[PDB]
Amino acid sequence: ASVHGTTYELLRRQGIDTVFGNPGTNELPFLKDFPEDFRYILALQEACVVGIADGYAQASRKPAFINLHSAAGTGNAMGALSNAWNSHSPLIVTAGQQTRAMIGVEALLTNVDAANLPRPLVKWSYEPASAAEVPHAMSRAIHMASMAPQGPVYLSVPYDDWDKDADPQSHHLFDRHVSSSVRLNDQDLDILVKALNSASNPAIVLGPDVDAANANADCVMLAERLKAPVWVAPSAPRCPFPTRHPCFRGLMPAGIAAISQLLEGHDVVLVIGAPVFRYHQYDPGQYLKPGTRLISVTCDPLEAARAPMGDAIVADIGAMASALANLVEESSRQLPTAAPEPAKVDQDAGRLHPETVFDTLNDMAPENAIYLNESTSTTAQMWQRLNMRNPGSYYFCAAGGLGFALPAAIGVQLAEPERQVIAVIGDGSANYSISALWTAAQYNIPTIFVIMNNGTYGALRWFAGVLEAENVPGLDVPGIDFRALAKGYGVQALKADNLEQLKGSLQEALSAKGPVLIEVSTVSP
Amino acid sequence: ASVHGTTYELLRRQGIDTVFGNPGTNELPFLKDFPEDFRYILALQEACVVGIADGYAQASRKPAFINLHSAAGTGNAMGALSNAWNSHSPLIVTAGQQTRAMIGVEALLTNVDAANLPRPLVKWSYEPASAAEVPHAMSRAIHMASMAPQGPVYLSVPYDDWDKDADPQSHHLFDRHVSSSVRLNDQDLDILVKALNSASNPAIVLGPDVDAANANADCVMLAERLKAPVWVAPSAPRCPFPTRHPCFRGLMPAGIAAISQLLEGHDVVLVIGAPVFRYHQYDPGQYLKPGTRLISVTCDPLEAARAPMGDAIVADIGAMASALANLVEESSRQLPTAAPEPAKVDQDAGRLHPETVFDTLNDMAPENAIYLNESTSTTAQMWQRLNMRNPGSYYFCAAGGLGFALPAAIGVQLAEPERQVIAVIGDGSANYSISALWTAAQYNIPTIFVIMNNGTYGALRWFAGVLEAENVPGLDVPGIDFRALAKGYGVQALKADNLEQLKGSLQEALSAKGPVLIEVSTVSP
Amino acid sequence: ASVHGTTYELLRRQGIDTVFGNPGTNELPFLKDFPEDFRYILALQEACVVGIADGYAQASRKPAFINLHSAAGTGNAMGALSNAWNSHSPLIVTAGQQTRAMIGVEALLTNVDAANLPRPLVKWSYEPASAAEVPHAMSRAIHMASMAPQGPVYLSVPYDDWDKDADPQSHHLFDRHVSSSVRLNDQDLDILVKALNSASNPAIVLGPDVDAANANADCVMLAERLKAPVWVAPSAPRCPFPTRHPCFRGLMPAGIAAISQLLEGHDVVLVIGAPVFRYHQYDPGQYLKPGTRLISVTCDPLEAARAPMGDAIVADIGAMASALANLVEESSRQLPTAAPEPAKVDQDAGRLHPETVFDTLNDMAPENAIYLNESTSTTAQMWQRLNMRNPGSYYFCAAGGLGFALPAAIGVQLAEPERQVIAVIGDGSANYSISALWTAAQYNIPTIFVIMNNGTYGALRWFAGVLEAENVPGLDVPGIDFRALAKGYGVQALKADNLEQLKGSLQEALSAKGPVLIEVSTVSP
Ligand SMILES: Cc1ncc(C[n+]2csc(CCOP(=O)(O)OP(=O)(O)O)c2C)c(N)n1
Ligand SMILES: Cc1ncc(C[n+]2csc(CCOP(=O)(O)OP(=O)(O)O)c2C)c(N)n1
Ligand SMILES: Cc1ncc(C[n+]2csc(CCOP(=O)(O)OP(=O)(O)O)c2C)c(N)n1
Ligand SMILES: [Ca+2]
Ligand SMILES: [Ca+2]
Ligand SMILES: [Ca+2]
Ligand SMILES: [Ca+2]
Ligand SMILES: [Ca+2]
Ligand SMILES: [Ca+2]
Ligand SMILES: [Cl-]
Ligand SMILES: [Cl-]
Ligand SMILES: [Cl-]
Ligand SMILES: [Mg+2]
Ligand SMILES: [Mg+2]
Repeated sequence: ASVHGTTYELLRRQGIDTVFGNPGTNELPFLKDFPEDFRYILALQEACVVGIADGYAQASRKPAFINLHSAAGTGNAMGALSNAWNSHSPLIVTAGQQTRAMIGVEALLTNVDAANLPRPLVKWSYEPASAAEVPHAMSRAIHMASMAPQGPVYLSVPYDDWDKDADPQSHHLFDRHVSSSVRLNDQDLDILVKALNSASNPAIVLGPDVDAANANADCVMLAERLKAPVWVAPSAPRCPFPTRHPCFRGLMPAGIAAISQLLEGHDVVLVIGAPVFRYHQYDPGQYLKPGTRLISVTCDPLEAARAPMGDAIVADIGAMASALANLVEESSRQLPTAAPEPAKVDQDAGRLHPETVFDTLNDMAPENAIYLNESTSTTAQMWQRLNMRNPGSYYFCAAGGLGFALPAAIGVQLAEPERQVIAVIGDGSANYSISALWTAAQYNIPTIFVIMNNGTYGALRWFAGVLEAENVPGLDVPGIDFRALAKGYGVQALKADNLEQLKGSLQEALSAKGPVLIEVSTVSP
Repeated sequence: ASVHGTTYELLRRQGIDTVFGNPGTNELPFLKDFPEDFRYILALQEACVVGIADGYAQASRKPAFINLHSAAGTGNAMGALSNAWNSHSPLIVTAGQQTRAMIGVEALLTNVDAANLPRPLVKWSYEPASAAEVPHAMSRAIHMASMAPQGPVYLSVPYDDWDKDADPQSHHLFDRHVSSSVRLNDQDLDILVKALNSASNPAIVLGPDVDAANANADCVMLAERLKAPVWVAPSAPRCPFPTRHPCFRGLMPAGIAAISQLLEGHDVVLVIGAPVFRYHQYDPGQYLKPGTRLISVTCDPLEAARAPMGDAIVADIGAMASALANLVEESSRQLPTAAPEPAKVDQDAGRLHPETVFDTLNDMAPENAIYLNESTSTTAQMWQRLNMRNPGSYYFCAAGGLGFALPAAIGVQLAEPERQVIAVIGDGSANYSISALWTAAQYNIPTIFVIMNNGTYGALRWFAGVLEAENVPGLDVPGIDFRALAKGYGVQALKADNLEQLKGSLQEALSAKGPVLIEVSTVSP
Repeated sequence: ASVHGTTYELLRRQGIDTVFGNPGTNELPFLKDFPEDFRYILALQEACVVGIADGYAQASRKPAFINLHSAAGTGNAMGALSNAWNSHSPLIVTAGQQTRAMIGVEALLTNVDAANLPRPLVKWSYEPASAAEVPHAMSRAIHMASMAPQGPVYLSVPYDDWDKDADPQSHHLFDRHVSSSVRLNDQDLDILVKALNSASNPAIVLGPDVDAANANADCVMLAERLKAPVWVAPSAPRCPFPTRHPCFRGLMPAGIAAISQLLEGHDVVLVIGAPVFRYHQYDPGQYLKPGTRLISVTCDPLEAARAPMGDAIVADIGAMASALANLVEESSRQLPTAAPEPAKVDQDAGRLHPETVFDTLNDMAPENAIYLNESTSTTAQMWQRLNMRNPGSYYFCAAGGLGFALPAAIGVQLAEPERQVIAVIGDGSANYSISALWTAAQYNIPTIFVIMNNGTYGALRWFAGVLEAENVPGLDVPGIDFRALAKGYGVQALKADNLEQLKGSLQEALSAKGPVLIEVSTVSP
């Protein structure tokens, strides 16, 4: 067998059937004779390729396979990899290298010092020392991406390797099964359970790895048993809990002092599937107030090591959430009372308040909608105004890197064909990966894109206020016609200048058979 | 509090009380006002410092703390770090950096691009961005070294940081407890147990992480229950099983074909705490023969990813060995029969056969002796001839890097003051870290060093035979007087030119109150 | 032709005829059939191998070729590479890698992520992607080490590559000639010359790259023409000027304030072949005083970029020194007056003052002696007391990394068989690379080693005073018998407890036919 044949067999035997890519010369010998049971999803720039693959992996809860062109293609994707690292996305990033005989001279298309290029944003990065090693190296890539803590990996392959003879012993790779589905030993788990049972006022904080693990329902059971309020850890990349459940308390402010104040009076704070903590603004103070102790369950040693406070347990989130939910006592305390509905913001017949947009989405969208957020100044109101009952209902660029939501929404929609995806994206953010729209059109992936157009980088105006910064250039983005951009890439386009038009546009978008972009005129901050 | 005071408090609160070091200017502000509850162990070169710390960590089963001088000191230790990486040794390597104000100009003693220096031989490598961050960075170093899979880490600290004010919020670091003591979830563990119970001819292969976990006794119980032969995985850095137990089958040959042949007819091979596999010689063939399947339990994702065959489970070795030993059925198969005693090699009144040396050590040493091996051509015979009943009884440079055993034997002896340490070291290997002898003398650490003097790099002569290599230079090391070297560093020295003298020298060494070096004249290969 | 044959032909055609090494399994296929026109110089540990090669390269003013064993051997040499980086030593460091078929599994002896291991201490680091690329990669290594600014490079080669067929087109590599012998363009050189001619009180500062370029005599002519005082830049790795020439003003103090004070009143300061500046102690103040401007000529862009003051010209030191010496006007100012002889320090009949040792060396050594310095507390007095008339007469560890002088003195002596090498090494420093002594004995390289034995790390005691550091551990090194260590490695040993014995020992050492170690009892600091 050839390295080509053996590698595709390994991929299919490990559950991979889709290649997200933008092709190039070094990759042609990999992509030729493309297997009929695989699909290839083309995107027009590599940030888009990786964003789409990332949304697909996160929603599908399995690895996604990517093929990029050498150094330039890999480089175009590195902002996307920054998000993927923070979301623990299992991405297998492959890139083609020059033919081995031309690497030394650094011919055009040579990826120099290739394994170092995507560092430090990958778990593992490698170029094999021979063609026959390629299937083994691919096996390593698959498992490194897939083992807890999941994350992106990188494999560079010289283009002449694919036609070479494979090692017959590579067949042992095909059906390898690697598990990291582990939980704390019985003795120490009993100690933890006792501590939870004995807490007088426990609180629970959940991060993105809960949703990645589909541990949401177990966390609901855990919170109900403990009669404990539940927050989402700050800078949330996913939604780990039903947002109208009586225990839900919303998104934590991303500040040191704000969080310790919030947790004051809680004797035991159990954090599951989150870093401790992904702060954002500089809000100095106490990490925790006296009387509060913290226990973190995380899938990631790097998270456990860097937490500035608390104990930690490094284990699988799914396994730990299930064990805890089933072992803790039913507390006789009263179940927390549900948060009140948010207020309706006054809205005239002109430009839309973001609050109005979210209220209307919540009114009109199906109960199993999936939202993405890259509308950076409106995140708090989005979290308060969307009822998200189900797992996998929310995605936000995990490293804050813009250019995620537009392509990721296409990948999520591909992963979840029966759940309507609605990406709410600011006018500034929409540009970073604008060309991703084309992929939705070409493959008829019916994502809805809601562009919040206020003409400015609103979040930067806000932070400029906080940091007390005057005379900052480059904050405004006037003169972009998003309907024309959508037309450019073949996506149906609508425009909503007021509430009447917003409702009409959403009605038409929800009924449409393909992707739709709605440009919404929102109020200037 | 100062960064100095806070950092030493963090260290003591995390169980660290010993600094292995070779000092320099950048480190003086760290070492000044050295706490009276700490000890400092000086060695004369950094390979020695790290080797001693490594032996101490491996034997004590806890992290060891190291302080080296900038880039040059760190660099002198990098061969030692290669071994530490392969043995999963929890080493906290700190090095001093120039004062922050002189880093930019690259004053003498500036460690340039410091975090990159020890890569790729460390789990984590870092230089903090401010003085107040130092205690937090130290906390990260402690936990990164200590979490499974354990390994060396590196922290560089500008010398002016120590006197600066610490963050009062650093107190939250002091008592953090981080656990990776995890095992496979119940459902999947039950599946594994069933597979073991159902095997018709199981075999067990154990690696160094079994001994690191003190999982030895549980593995004995597991092997007895399953009535299974037990091998030690190739290139063994530690001994994970009693070598005269009836199930014991010895050290596996470090070859692909040799191992698959050995395992032929075994339907399920359970590997615990080893890479799959640390082959050495190139011995191409089948990874496994038809009819054999392999299941690996490893603490290290990198091991699970790169195994060319078998299933894998990434979990704590102690927790997994205990669970398996206690859950499996008692097989009604007959317990394996003990291996026969090795033959006595004919020995005249002249130079010693290595076999004679090992037989005599086995005859005379206490039953709780601890051996180290850096006699590279005699490893197979050492493994056959020493009865090692207890855990922690054997160490061999895990990456094959010479210069380990001499200093490590001093660290092991420091860790285990009641167990006589006997390091068996070739004349070639003895030189790499010869200056370590001084530390044994100065602190009166009563390690016994047995130098196997055959005048040559014997293992290289052997491999030259295998690789069919003629006219190779640099294979002979004549003209070294090891008694004089020992005298040079203050260690009592004896010489054994024949068996009578070997017995006499061992009797005197075993009775001595300090370290002793015995130069043994061994037969040329 | 084989890769082996082609690579050795490339080496000999590029002037390389000596391999400094410590062998291992991965290197056997390189070292087999070792060519009869090459020599192999064995050392017992890799810091020693590289130190010897480094001294040889620096003294010979040509590249030296090194062969080390995989990661562990490379790692043992990394402290040595820290010095080599700072001295711009042209070192070609090769290391053997596992056979390509066993790299993926990480068999014992695999150098993982090999090219990253010696970073950041090398100019170029590489592992070829195929056997046929090896000669080209070696060509790159040769030229990268040899081009200005010279420095160490690293090449890792899988052991199975050597027997493979070479590319016939590799013959084009054999006679390539690469020049960096460049100087500033005529127009701008005329401007510089004018500025020098017009200076009212110029000063000259010279660094190690002057001696590396053998630009010493041209700098003498330049200083005489300009009637300018000449200093050696701080932390000096080499001696660039005759130390009794009337213009010579000695070694600059390694402090910011000290240097600006020294240069006060000098209107133009011309620095040649030095970083600006290799400060050591933290001595904050003005980089230059008002009225002083600085012009640096350096072979190294990294030096030009990081200088905190002055203009810079990046060019070949030999070419620039020659051009300047021949173009500047003869100033009518009076030639500077020679520094007075240093005072004789009172000396009783007991332990030796370092000053006495240097005065006696100066009295007795040949006028073409070559000195090395690793006696860290006595550097200032050494510089004042040794008349060094000739180029290539002084070496000091360029990064301050101890373990340089002992092996480097052997390499220097090998390079300069007619010039008596005398290495003055502290008792502390002597241990780092003590095993290097064996190489001097084996090859009968008649280096003289003068061990300054004061029982302590004296320089650290001094800096502890400056940094105001009390209760520092690990500063004393009692109980080392250097005569026994020398005997251990086959080197004739003498001991000097007083001046009478020092003179007698030096007389015997200077007359000896082999290497000699003299242990000198020096006064405690
Ligand atoms: C790739 C990238 N570039 C720049 C930024 C910085 N950034 C953060 S928020 C923001 C503004 C985004 O504006 P928009 O999408 O219109 O949303 P708004 O803030 O107006 O709600 C920018 C530019 C970033 N996070 N990522
Ligand atoms: C730091 C380092 N340098 C070189 C080697 C290569 N090497 C492997 S075995 C060996 C010979 C050791 O000789 P000795 O200790 O006398 O034992 P013998 O082989 O004679 O039994 C050498 C040099 C190595 N493994 N590590
Ligand atoms: C590899 C390395 N380790 C540690 C140091 C720090 N250091 C600088 S000077 C010094 C003392 C050397 O003592 P010795 O050679 O006896 O000379 P003395 O200072 O007594 O004159 C030390 C340990 C260093 N520069 N390099
Ligand atoms: Ca509503
Ligand atoms: Ca906006
Ligand atoms: Ca016996
Ligand atoms: Ca030997
Ligand atoms: Ca004199
Ligand atoms: Ca000294
Ligand atoms: Cl358990
Ligand atoms: Cl479970
Ligand atoms: Cl010109
Ligand atoms: Mg990079
Ligand atoms: Mg490195």
